[PDB]
Amino acid sequence: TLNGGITDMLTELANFEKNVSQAIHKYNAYRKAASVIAKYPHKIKSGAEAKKLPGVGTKIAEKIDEFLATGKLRKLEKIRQDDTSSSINFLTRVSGIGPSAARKFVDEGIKTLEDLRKNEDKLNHHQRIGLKYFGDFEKRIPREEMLQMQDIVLNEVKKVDSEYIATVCGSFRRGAESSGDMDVLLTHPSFTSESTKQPKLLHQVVEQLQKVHFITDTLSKGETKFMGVCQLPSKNDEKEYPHRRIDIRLIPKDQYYCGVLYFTGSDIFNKNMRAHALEKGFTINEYTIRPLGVTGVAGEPLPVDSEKDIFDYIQWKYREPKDRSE
DNA sequence: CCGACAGGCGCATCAG
DNA sequence: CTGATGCGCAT
DNA sequence: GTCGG
Ligand SMILES: [Mg+2]
Ligand SMILES: [Mg+2]
Ligand SMILES: [Mg+2]
Ligand SMILES: [Mg+2]
Ligand SMILES: [Mg+2]
Ligand SMILES: [Mg+2]
Ligand code: NA
Repeated sequence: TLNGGITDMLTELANFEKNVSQAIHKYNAYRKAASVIAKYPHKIKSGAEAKKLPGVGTKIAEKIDEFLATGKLRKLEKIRQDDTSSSINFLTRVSGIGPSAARKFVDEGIKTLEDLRKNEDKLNHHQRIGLKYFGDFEKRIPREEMLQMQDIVLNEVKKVDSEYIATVCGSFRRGAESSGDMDVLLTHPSFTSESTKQPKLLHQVVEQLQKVHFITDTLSKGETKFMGVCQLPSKNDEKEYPHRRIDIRLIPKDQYYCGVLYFTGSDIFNKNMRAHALEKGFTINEYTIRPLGVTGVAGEPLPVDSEKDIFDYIQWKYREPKDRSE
C-alpha cells in the first residue's frame, strides 16, 4: 500500500499495453517499474525521485508527477471510457483468451460474458473451461485450502509410486497467505536429463488425481506439463469449494534445483534474475544454467547442487523464497 | 542513439 | 505428414 | 518504455 496508487496505475498501463496494444515489452516495462516502486521503502514525492529507480524512466516519471498532482491519469481515464479497449481487456480475463483472440472476438461483436455464453461454438477447449469457471478462477485460494490441496496431491502421488517427489511451488512456496492457483513440481528417478526409463510418468499422476475426483478438467496435457482444474471435497450441506487452477510440471530429477527456482518465481523475479544472468554471461531456464558464448549461444550445463548455487554463479546473495515476492 | 528485453510447453495454424 | 510460426500460458 | 555499451 506504500505507493499503491502509483503501482496500481502502472499495472493498469501494463495490462493495457499487453491486452490492447499487444506490446509485450511495454507490458514488461510497466511491470518492472511497478515492482521496483513497490519495493522502494519511501513514499514517492516526485517523478524525479522515482526516476532514480532502475526501470523507471522519463515517461513513467511524468505520469507519476501527473498522478501525484491530480490523483489520476488522463491517459487511463480515456482508456477506461473506451468501450472497445475495455471489452478487449475484459475478455482476456477468461483463461485461454489472450490479446489476439480478445480483439478478434470484440471485432465480431462478442464483448460480454453474455456474448461468450451464447457463442461457445467459437471457443476452443481451454477457452470453454475458462468461461465455465470464470468466477471461480477469479477467486484466490486461502493458504489453509492450499494446505489441504497439498495433502491430497502428495498422498495421491505417493499411492502411485513412493519414488515420486511432489513439491508445491509458486506463491505457496513463497509463504503467501493466499495463492492464485496451485503449482506442483514433480520428479521421479526414472526421468532424468539422461534417460526416460519409464513412460507415462506424468500421465499416471494425472489419472490418479482424476480417479479420486480431485482433478476435474484438463486445459492442456503433454509429457511434462499439465494445465487443468481441481476442486477440494466439501462436506454435506456445505457450499462447494471454488474450482481451482492447477499446474503440474514434471522436471528431470537431476535438474530439480533449476526447476524449483523457475516454478517458485515470482514471474517478475525470474525475469529480473534471468536478465541479470544474461548481463553476467549466463542463460537460465527451468533445466539448467549455461554460460553464453560470443554470439549468445549457450554452452554446456554447469553443475548445480542447490538453489543457492544458481545465485552464486550470477553473484547474487541468496534470496529465500519468501523474498522473491512482489 | 538502439538493439535487447526470460525461457519454454502444449496447441493451433499454415505452407508444402 | 513435417517444420516453422505464433498464441496463451507458466513461473 | 527503459537501459548499457
Ligand atoms: Mg531510472
Ligand atoms: Mg486470458
Ligand atoms: Mg501459482
Ligand atoms: Mg499456476
Ligand atoms: Mg490435449
Ligand atoms: Mg501467476
Ligand atoms: Na537446457
